Amino acid sequence: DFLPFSRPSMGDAELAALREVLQSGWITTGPKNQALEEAFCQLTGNRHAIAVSSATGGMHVTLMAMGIGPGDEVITPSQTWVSTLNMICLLGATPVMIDVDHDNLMITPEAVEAAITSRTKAIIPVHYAGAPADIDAIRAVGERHGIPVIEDAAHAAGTHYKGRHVGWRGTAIFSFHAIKNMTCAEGGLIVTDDDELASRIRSLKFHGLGVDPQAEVITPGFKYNLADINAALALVQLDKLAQANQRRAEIAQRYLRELADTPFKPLTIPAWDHQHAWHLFIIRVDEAACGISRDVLMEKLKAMGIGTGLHFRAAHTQKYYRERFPEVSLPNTEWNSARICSIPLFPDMTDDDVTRVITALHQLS
Amino acid sequence: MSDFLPFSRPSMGDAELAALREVLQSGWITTGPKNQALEEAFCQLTGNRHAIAVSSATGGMHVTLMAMGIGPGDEVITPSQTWVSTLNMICLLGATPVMIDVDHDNLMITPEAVEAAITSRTKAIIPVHYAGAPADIDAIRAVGERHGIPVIEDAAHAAGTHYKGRHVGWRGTAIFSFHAIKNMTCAEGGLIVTDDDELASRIRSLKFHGLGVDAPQAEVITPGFKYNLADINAALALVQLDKLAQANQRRAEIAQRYLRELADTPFKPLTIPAWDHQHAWHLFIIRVDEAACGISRDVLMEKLKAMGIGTGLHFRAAHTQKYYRERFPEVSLPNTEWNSARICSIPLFPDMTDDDVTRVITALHQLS
Ligand SMILES: *Cc1c(COP(=O)(O)O)cnc(C)c1O
Ligand SMILES: *Cc1c(COP(=O)(O)O)cnc(C)c1O
Ligand SMILES: [Mg+2]
Ligand SMILES: [Mg+2]
Ligand code: NA
Ligand code: NA
Repeated sequence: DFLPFSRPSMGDAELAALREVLQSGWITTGPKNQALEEAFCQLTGNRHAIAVSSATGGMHVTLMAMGIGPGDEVITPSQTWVSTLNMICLLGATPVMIDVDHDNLMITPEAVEAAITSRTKAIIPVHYAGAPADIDAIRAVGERHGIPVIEDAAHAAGTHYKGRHVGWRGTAIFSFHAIKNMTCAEGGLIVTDDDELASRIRSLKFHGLGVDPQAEVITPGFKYNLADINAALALVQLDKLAQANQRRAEIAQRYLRELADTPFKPLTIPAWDHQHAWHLFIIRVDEAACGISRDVLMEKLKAMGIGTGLHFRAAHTQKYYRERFPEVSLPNTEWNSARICSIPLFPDMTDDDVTRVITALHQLS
Repeated sequence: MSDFLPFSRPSMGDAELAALREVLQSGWITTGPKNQALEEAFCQLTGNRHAIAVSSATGGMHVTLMAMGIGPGDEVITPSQTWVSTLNMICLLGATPVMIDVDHDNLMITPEAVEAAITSRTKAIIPVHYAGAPADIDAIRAVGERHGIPVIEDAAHAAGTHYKGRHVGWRGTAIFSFHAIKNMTCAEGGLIVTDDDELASRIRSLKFHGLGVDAPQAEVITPGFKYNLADINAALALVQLDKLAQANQRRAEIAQRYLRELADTPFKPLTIPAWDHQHAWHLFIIRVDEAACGISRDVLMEKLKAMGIGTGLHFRAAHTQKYYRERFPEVSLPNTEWNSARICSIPLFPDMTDDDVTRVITALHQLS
């Protein structure tokens, strides 16, 4: 009877796809990877798609292929998952953590521009919770200074910005982790319009192998390829994505309406034209307004059989980054990081599941 | 295409599909109870203390060397006669691979070659258990102990390999692979066993973002990577581990027939080690010397393919590949170079029929 904050929608279609792969005998990277990549080119309109074993690995090889390393700075929010900051550091580069908008939790072009230095080699905006960042404005800052923008689109499968899917141009990295809007348990995919970057990425995610003749190691690379077992699941889930996101939107709209007369504060919907994917439904819990703290709300909801998530504890408040970058002070991030939680949002939720959550929040206010 | 006999094919059937159904129905599809069961199963299989499932043996090597503190200024002794993943991971941690030769007939490093290559900078030794036979790991370990240098075993080929009556990795540290051509597979995956408590603790953190508990809630203690194994894959690996004994018994039957029926051909299998062992028979490798066989290795592979018979090359020595050839042009490894130019792997997988085996043997006799 526990209602988790997320659960995948796996059924007979996924099992039938798995049966096909197993029957074929070709279970690692093969035709299903190619079909998934072609499908994401059709979805986004971008040129190149590279399937990978996780969005974290995708970020690792994308930054590596761009040549980012010691002496380089990478602008990123602290208000994101730690994978991006970790990959910057593990390439020897320096994350430059910037604040986010206090109500949609995404970086602004002004904050990006203020943080640019002669060392900046990449800017990594996050499309947060299913809404897009103001990517044209961020891209314009990058273009003015000759700095590439790499989009963290983990939350943005099915997100549109000014009438196009996220990643229609430039470079973006999607996630297929279990709680994402389409999942193959673990997986990811990079889209890019940059031919050379795409060529480097494909080699660096598969041992650095390339043709100088037979394939051989051109420069050392990692192992981040996606098996066809997983790619086949992702194809089924992509086929379901439009309907899944429609259901998520219906649930989120009901949360927006029925929590309007509670002190719990959702994120604000951006003013630029978009279609929200509704990956997460985040609320801010301020004890002064709500009569209950964020941590206690999570605990009491759990005691009522209702799961919640924390997306995310800001990276700069975590031990490694807190001690390496003690000077970082990001007020909007710090205020929200202490007050946000994610309430249940997934397309297998019934109307009664949603009513249960809303009733509990009303009771706990 | 339907009549092509590849050099390997997985054995995936209703049992694997039923395991996948269970995980999907549960809704818990990434790392969870199937990972824990797989790890416990490998602790029971090997007798070792700690088992850490990972997304690939390459990733496992990456985080194991990282957890050991391997980095700039450190040397790591390894064969060139192995898969390039190990050399790459050494280099991508900033460390220096020190490539040594292998025995000319079993393609595994010797304690003497390891000892000769040790310097004050050596921080690890990585023997490879090749094709399903174990390296002489007690002798290699003794060299490491004498100099205080850890030995990390590449056991990708050695699921089901025994050495002096124990499974590979019963002590020390070893890394298994569950890639599609390995004797048990979940398409992509691997697993580290270790008897070192601190190393295991570091590895578990470093394969999942560096998360740990401060001296409280989990937080990044130091940056780590993402190399966890999904439960969908762990569930497949559990079925395949349950099948492993019978799969390896069939592989041994096939390999024994190759050993017998190629004995009167000029093709030269690897030699069986003199130390007590049980061979897993991951690969059946033959040496193709044009003087003895009347045909070259490359041409044999091409002609076998024209006959609908697949082969593999395990492996083109790392030091002969562009990056390593140009970075380490001074490396000269005679046994490795001789074999690398002459080896290929003929079909060996447990779903092969007796008639499939006869087809391979007949073609090799015809092409001699
Ligand atoms: C979890 C997540 C990632 C990493 O994705 P994986 O596929 O799990 O590696 C990156 N960015 C954001 C915003 C995420 O939520
Ligand atoms: C393939 C292989 C590896 C790497 O295993 P993955 O699971 O593919 O990362 C390591 N060592 C040897 C000897 C191999 O054949
Ligand atoms: Mg409200
Ligand atoms: Mg012979
Ligand atoms: Na939507
Ligand atoms: Na055997």
